[PDB]
Amino acid sequence: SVTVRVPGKVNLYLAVGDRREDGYHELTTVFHAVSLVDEVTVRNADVLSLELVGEGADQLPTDERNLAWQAAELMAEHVGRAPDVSIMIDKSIPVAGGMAGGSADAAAVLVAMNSLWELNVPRRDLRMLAARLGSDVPFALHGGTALGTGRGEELATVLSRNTFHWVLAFADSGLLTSAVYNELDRLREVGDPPRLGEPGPVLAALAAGDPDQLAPLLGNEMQAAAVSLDPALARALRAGVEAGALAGIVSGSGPTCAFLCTSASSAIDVGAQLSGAGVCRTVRVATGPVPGARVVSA
Repeated sequence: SVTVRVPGKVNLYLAVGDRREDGYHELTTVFHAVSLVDEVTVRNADVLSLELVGEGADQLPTDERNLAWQAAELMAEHVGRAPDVSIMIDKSIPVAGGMAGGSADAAAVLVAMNSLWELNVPRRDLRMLAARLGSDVPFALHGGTALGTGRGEELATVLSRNTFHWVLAFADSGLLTSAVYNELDRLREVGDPPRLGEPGPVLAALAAGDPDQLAPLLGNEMQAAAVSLDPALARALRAGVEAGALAGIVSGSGPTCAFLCTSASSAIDVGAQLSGAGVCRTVRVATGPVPGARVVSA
């Protein structure tokens, strides 16, 4: 048996190019792995099987439409084998939480099998396979913090001097990325929504391990569109900052909010206040950067 621990991610910086055709938006983003994790345990078995436990687990498919299932099939095919493995996923990354939990699970399966089968292909081969499964899977392998400058680009590693402290808050329903992109386009047509600065100063603040320096640089060009669709996001973000967070942004298309705090102490205090206020379904504290998918039991 092999168990692999793997983190969810937050987007610290998300710049969205103007719409081209076929209506694609170029992105550059800073990914940040934090200590909300899934652990996936994999064992040799007679046939491929998949099972999940944890808060939202009930809802997820346990067949081919689950990325973790696809990962086991890809890994097996990569080495000419049948995916004769049982997969057990212990989820603490909130379901539909916008932290790429499904991608984290796929990354974890690649690692678990790599080790369980004593293949030990290089991590670079795993990330090659991860790119085939989905755009967030390679980061769940990489972990830490990384700059992603475009669709097919390799991740650039960003190392931090210090740990950062986060409050993550989740809504009871998601926001379709499609609908958020449409609104951002619309907002850019009728007006001039906030455009971010450059990625470099963000990496420099991360590298300095300095939350005061990083806080004003956090940003998401999709946030204005998400907030437009639900003005409540804007109140939640203000509530977190008023509770003491240095800054708050929505991560991704939303509605998940990430709050940067000064310390573990402040994060707990902010998280408890937000939790009490009931502006969100779920509140958790976390730290980053944390490592990507890795064996923790063998």
